[PDB]
Amino acid sequence: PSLLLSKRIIFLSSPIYPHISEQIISQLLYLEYESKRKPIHLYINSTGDIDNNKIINLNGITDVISIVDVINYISSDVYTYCLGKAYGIACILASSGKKGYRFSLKNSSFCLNNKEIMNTKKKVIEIISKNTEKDTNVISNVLERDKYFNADEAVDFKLIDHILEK
Amino acid sequence: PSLLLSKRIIFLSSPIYPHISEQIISQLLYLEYESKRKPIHLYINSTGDIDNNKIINLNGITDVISIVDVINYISSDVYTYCLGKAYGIACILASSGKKGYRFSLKNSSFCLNQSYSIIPFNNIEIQNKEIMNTKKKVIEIISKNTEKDTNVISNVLERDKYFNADEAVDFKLIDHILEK
Amino acid sequence: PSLLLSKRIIFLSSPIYPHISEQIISQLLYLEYESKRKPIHLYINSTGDIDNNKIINLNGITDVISIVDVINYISSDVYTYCLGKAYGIACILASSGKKGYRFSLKNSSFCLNQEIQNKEIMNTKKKVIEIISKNTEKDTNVISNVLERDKYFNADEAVDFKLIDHILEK
Amino acid sequence: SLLLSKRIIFLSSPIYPHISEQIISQLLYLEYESKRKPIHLYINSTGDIDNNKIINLNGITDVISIVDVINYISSDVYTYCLGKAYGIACILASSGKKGYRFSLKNSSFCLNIMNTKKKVIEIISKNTEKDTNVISNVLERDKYFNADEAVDFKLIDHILEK
Amino acid sequence: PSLLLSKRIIFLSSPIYPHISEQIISQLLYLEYESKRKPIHLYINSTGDIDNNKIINLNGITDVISIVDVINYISSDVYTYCLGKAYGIACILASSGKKGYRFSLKNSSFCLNNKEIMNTKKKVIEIISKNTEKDTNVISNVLERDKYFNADEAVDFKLIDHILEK
Amino acid sequence: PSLLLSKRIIFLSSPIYPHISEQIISQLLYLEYESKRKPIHLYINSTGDIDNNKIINLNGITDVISIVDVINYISSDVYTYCLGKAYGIACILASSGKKGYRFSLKNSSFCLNQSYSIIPFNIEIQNKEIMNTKKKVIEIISKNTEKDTNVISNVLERDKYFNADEAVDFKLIDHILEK
Amino acid sequence: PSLLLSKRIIFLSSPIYPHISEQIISQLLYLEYESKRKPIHLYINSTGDIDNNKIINLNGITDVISIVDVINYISSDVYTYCLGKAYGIACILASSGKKGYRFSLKNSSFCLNIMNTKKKVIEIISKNTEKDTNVISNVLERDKYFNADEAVDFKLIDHILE
Repeated sequence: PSLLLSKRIIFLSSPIYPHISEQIISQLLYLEYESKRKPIHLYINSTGDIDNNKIINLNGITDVISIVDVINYISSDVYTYCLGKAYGIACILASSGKKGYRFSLKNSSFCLNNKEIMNTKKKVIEIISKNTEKDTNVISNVLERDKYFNADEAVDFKLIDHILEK
Repeated sequence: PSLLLSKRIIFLSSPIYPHISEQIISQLLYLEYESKRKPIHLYINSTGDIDNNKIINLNGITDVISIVDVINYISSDVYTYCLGKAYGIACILASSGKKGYRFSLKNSSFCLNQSYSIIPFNNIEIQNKEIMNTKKKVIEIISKNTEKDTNVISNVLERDKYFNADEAVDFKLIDHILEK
Repeated sequence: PSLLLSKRIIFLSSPIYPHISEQIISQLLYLEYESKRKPIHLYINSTGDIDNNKIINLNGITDVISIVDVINYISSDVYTYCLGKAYGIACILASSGKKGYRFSLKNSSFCLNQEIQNKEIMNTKKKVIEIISKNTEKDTNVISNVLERDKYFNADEAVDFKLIDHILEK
Repeated sequence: SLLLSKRIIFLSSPIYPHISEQIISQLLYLEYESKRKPIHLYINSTGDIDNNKIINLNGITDVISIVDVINYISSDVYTYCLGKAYGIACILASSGKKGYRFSLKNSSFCLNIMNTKKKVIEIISKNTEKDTNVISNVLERDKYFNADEAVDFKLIDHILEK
Repeated sequence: PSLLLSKRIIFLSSPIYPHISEQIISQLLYLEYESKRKPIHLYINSTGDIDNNKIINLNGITDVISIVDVINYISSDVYTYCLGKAYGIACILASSGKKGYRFSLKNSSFCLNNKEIMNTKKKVIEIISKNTEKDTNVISNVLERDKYFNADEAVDFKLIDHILEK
Repeated sequence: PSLLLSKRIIFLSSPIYPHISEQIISQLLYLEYESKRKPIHLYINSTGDIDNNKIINLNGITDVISIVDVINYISSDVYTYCLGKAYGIACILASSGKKGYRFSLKNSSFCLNQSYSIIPFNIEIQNKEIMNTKKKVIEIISKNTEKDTNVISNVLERDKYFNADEAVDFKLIDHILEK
Repeated sequence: PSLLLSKRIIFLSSPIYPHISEQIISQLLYLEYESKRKPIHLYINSTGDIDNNKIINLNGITDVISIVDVINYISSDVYTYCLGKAYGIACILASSGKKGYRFSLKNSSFCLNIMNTKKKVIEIISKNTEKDTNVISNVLERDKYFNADEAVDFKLIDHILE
């Protein structure tokens, strides 16, 4: 029953390792069953599925997809706050928060990075599209190149809604 | 006394290792004795008895069978929710929830069947007799669950078959897909 | 003070290792002292004193005997429920529950197994026959015969032999 | 712990060095909690040997300390033998309040420097209401009792059923 | 739920290792959600990202920056107290406390030490500037040389506000 | 905050290892600050600084001395009860309880040891520390047993063992406990 | 939230290792925030930064200095009690308690043993013992041991407890 949980806070402070998806989902389910429409605050500082240029989760995509799915299943709105970084699947995750409720701090940085590969790669494009309110085509183009955003850049691209200053 | 339990939630987030069956059953028995007809919510994201192409439970079938049997024994209805995946014995498990109460999310994936029944050169051999008995009980469970004849099921199991949510709903492994 | 205990449930999910008898007895004593006449629910899925063909308890018989003795000493009735298996001493244990209160699920399986260091070793093999007899309401002779061969039961078989009373369904 | 709350002490193991400390601490605690309320000491133990190996070199002196405290406190101690009381465990079982020493049907019992060997004879004697001589004789040979045998020898008072 | 936390105290007694930023942030978030405008007391004795002349955090700068950002995000005022030392990123941290509420003891000591490395080095200059009320130029000049302060020196430079006594 | 502590009981069941002095003192301080004049019950069954004939504390003397000092500092009276044994420093400790309140059971045994200091491998002029130490221990036993420093230093030349009654006559103990 | 802490007691029973300073300070801060002007009791038995002739803290001086600084910062008075020994930085620490409230037991022993730092330590001892910086720097040239009474005359301590 940890502390932050009591405040309806979930803080992802690490790369998303295999066991992380399990934890985040358990916490969402728990919070949802505790109070039905109370908001949940998901704080994110993460490099996604890579750490020091090494892939630390081979399931990263499918894992993040599970999270967003649950995020969409529950009645409680999830707000997101990017503290340091949201890269790769962390960025996908950050942008899946309730529209209008996706936040970042001033200095935050963002990045976007056999019918299994196919079905999966399609679902992620589809998620980013709905999130950023763009066509599937323009997104699949953006993904061809590694693209980094700063807070303001991210707000224009519609990954984020507001910047929290002072 | 964990959290999720207080809410009558059981969340299977891993492959089903030997110790997992014991946990799930303990939790079902506990919940049943706590409140007699209150529903129980079983959330499932699992690859069954395999992890990274390695069998992590040699008892997987008989284990899952034990769970379903208790699920059928208790008075509390068990609802099931597939969150990422239910493969192999996890699929059998997901589909054993109360009919009309078996759920999945949009992107969930399902898969049938099995395994290696692997018999090491330690050995009994009454053994392997229980495997005929066992392979029959699982067909029988899937049949009752999906409302199909034992024959058509034994055919479906000859080939590894993957479902998406909608596919799984037509095959009658699942009842509803959850949205907001 | 675990959970299931709070509900008067004892769940034996393993082979019966040396430390298991101690646990089950402590729990029985505890529950008895907590509420005198309230029933106790003993759930059993176990292969007894063997695991993967290896004997994991050299004391298994005497140990189970101690359990049943306490089971008979306390005022609280003990109900038994077999969930996967009761083999060997686990079967002896399952059948020692209150008559009419010994339960099994549909797919459960049961099995019964075969100086002064003699005059009392003999003493043990006799007590076990005597227990099965009282449990299954059969004569000491018929039982000692049944024990000459490894005999497996399914639920219904076990009910006829009077190891069990009822089979549970919804 | 649990069992303590009920004034139960359960010795389920051989008596290792650290066991004497525990039993005494629990007796003291229970005595200070409620002065004349009974204490229930359940015993299933092989004493100072485990799988034919001596696991306590202090076993005798240790058990003696226990009985001494048992005699010091005002709370009566009842004893219940559940599987076995062998060696020092038997000495221990028999030191419970007379009329309050119990055993189950299938329980088994066994009896196994100069100043010390004398105190142990003296304890068994007082317990079983026998002369120091007849006891020192009984100790020359390893002697095993069943419940009924133990009741006649006056190590135990009653056998529990119901 | 530790002790000092109950008193709204956060005590950084070590170099700032990778896991330290996570802890400090978690604690700020927690305290903020517990009582909105109640002050938070951040005690600092630290050598920053170096320990025995070895860098113990390769992320030290970006990490401290995350901290100050949250410090600026939350409504609760953070007071700072330097107890032995604030060096490097610890000094940057100490000085980011609410103006007028930045404290030190008598014998305390202070020290200041592509699109990425450049962007970062700029944000750190920008933070010190705002903190010490000086122009970006004069700060970048001070940073060319390792400069040590004692309490009084630090108060004049406007890293600190008051020196504590009895 | 363990159990026995709640009852103002301190039970030394072992040889006195280095960490034991710290525990006993902590407990005395705690009990003293909890209730100012309420008695404290110190139960002792111990072989002192030796176990199996091996010295398990090189600081044993100075350690026990620290305890007795605190025992004399606090306002709460300390009663002592010897259960099995008090040997060496444990005997010194048992006898330091409040006069009239030092107890033993019938079968308890006591011993005083030709006290000693132990030397390392590897400083210097700790002579002031050792001669000084052997003297403080004689001084404590004397005050406790109401005897002159001379007669005590003699008794210490030979290992002497007492039974309960012997210990009561020597004035190490006050009373023997019975039913 | 340990026990002694509940009674506003801090007990330093060891050499002062690197992690010790952190603990003592945390405890002071905690006690200060708990009750503002209630006294704090710091019991000291310690050899300072050396153990068995080996330096166990390379930061010992600066560490103790931090402690005394906090001791002077907080409103709660700190009393000190030397049980066995205060050597080196432990002695500096013992003497920093509130004047009139620095205590020792009968048998306690005391001992006193980069440019900026060595100066601050002289300055602290001076204020504590009410002596001039010069006479102190002289005393430090030689290792000097005190007994309780000696320490009271030198004004490291106020009273001896009996």
